[PDB]
Amino acid sequence: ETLNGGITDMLTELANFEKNVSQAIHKYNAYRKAASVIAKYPHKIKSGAEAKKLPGVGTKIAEKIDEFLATGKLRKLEKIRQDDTSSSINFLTRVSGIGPSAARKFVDEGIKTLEDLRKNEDKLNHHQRIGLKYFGDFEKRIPREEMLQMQDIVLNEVKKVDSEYIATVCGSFRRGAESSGDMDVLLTHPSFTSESTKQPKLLHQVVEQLQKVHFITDTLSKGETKFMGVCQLPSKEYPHRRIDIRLIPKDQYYCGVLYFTGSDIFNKNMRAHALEKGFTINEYTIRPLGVTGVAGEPLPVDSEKDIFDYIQWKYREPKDRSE
DNA sequence: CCGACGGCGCATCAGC
DNA sequence: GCTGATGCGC
DNA sequence: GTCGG
Ligand SMILES: Nc1ccn([C@H]2C[C@H](O)[C@@H](COP(=O)(O)OP(=O)(O)OP(=O)(O)O)O2)c(=O)n1
Ligand SMILES: *CC[C@H](OP(*)(=O)O)[C@H](O)COP(=O)(O)O
Ligand SMILES: [Ca+2]
Ligand SMILES: [Ca+2]
Ligand SMILES: [Ca+2]
Ligand SMILES: [Cl-]
Ligand SMILES: [Cl-]
Ligand code: NA
Ligand code: NA
Repeated sequence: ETLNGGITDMLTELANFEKNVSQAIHKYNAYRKAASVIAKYPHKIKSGAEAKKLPGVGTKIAEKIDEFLATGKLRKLEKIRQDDTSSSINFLTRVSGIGPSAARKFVDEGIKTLEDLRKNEDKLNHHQRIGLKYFGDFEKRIPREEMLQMQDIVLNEVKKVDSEYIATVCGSFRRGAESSGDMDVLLTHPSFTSESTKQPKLLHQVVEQLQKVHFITDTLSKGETKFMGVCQLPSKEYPHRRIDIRLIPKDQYYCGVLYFTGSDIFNKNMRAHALEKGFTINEYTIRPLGVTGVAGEPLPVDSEKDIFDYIQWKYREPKDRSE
């Protein structure tokens, strides 16, 4: 399969266990970070001591890598795999809206399967019912050809509402992925900027038009700057797809498109590197950290590249932000 | 030893 | 009613 | 779980 695939699968399994079963989010993030650095390491790891040189691999992961390399398994993961209760909780978190807390609450009350959830819809919130309704569709990848049909509809329909909107498809699509988990749309309008005195009421109008033409079929969440929902290409029916729309102040487009292009791991790595250089980056601003350790005033951003320059990173094209 | 760990929008929960 | 914490996801 | 202070 892959160089060190044994080790990174083992760390991913541990990560998922800590997140889904232990609800130990720091251990989850630790395992995820080690899995990522090892997956990038361009050599066959022969010992835990070799892995321990990598940033994010410590004593405990070195010891697991030693057990895994010597035995071809981890007894801890043997046991977790034996554990029906860990398995039920892991499975239920695959429903959109079910996290570790809901999954444990359900398994505690004997609700372990998709069938058990369908029998107990009164115990689900809206997001979970939609996640359940489209469980299969939401795990199917969107071929780039369909992403292009979807982009055509979104850009066409947004222009119908107001010719001044600019819609940009972000996420894996903007990084040039041949398939995407979902569709991420960044939206700007000239009347919505960082200096706007009142809450924008723009997103509702775009969501309404996409609902009116039956492209958007369901709503998971809706506020003034974020919509999360479900959409479907018109036709055998196409699968229902997740769609996220983010309305970002027009003058903060560079920070917005950097965030919304990802990847998630790239973003986490870039923001961590910013912190070590004395900056904090969010979807809106890059701010310097002062002596008191707190974010100062937003810095001028006149390009996507300016953000990289502040933290002294070589510019990466969207295609080079994947994992 | 210690606290930090990327940063945030929305829905729901929990408590006054 | 309200405000803030937690859950979940981007 | 790992790191930096
Ligand atoms: N934990 C996360 C998740 C996401 N994002 C940002 C970067 C992502 O690229 C973007 C959209 O999130 P998705 O989960 O849709 O990620 P992708 O579009 O990269 O992947 P996929 O093909 O799974 O949709 O949001 C982030 O900063 N942190
Ligand atoms: C992988 C080994 C673990 O590292 P972490 O601090 O999760 C622990 O050493 C296992 O110890 P336990 O929590 O006592 O099982
Ligand atoms: Ca190390
Ligand atoms: Ca889930
Ligand atoms: Ca995406
Ligand atoms: Cl933890
Ligand atoms: Cl963490
Ligand atoms: Na780590
Ligand atoms: Na998304």
